[PDB]
Amino acid sequence: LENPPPPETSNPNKPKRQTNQLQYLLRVVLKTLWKHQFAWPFQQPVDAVKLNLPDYYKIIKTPMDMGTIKKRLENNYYWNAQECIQDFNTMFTNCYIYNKPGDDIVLMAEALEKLFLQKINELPTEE
Ligand SMILES: CCS(=O)(=O)Nc1cc(-c2cc(NC3CNC3)c(=O)n(C)c2)cc2c1ccn2C(C)(c1ccccn1)c1ccccn1
Repeated sequence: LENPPPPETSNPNKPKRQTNQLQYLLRVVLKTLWKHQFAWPFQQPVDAVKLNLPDYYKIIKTPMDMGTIKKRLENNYYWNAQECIQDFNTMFTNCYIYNKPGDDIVLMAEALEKLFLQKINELPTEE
């Protein structure tokens, strides 16, 4: 099986804006998670061919990763903050679906998710 192409990250047919909350999501939320010790397996799409994980894309049909999220924020792909938050949540839930509870990768995702939820509790004021 091939890897699928990565998720779309730039679409000039989508309207674009900068907002307080989107700026925060890139400069605080993504930045804080990206520098974490456990961020590295989540910084790009799961490379199922390289890892010899042939069944990954047989069950994960909405892949997501922080590299994709970063590029979506840099290319003004999201209009609403919640679209970006939803992508982070998809990334965590995919990990909790494919991997057994308590596995190393799940514990890594759970550490990142705890920090993510703290930072989302400090989302700044909307325009
Ligand atoms: C940067 C993205 S990458 O694909 O290029 N690199 C990687 C992504 C994922 C990965 C695996 C998932 N699942 C696997 C772990 N057992 C089933 C999963 O869900 N995610 C989100 C990520 C794991 C990766 C790598 C590169 C090496 N690792 C190993 C050392 C790893 C890291 C952390 C925890 C467990 N194992 C590894 C080696 C061999 C096979 C699978 N993993």
